[PDB]
Amino acid sequence: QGPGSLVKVGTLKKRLDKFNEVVSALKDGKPEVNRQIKNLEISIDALMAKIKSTMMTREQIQKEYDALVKSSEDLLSALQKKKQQEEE
Repeated sequence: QGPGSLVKVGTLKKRLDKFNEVVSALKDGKPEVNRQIKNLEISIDALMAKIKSTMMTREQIQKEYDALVKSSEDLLSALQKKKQQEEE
């Protein structure tokens, strides 16, 4: 038995940490970031526990991955406007 699809989930988790760093160097709009970044970290972690504690279909993981891509994508765009704004 092996991870298989879990690998993808872990990859995103890494992307999450990356956002934390970029956001850590911002110091602006922490509530909104830690809030979204939080539900996402939980989202990804949720799947993992679902992958080992349930026979989750790879298809379900693909879309869920998209759900993270949509929320994550918006986070970056939001961060950009944040840093460039230089004002909370």
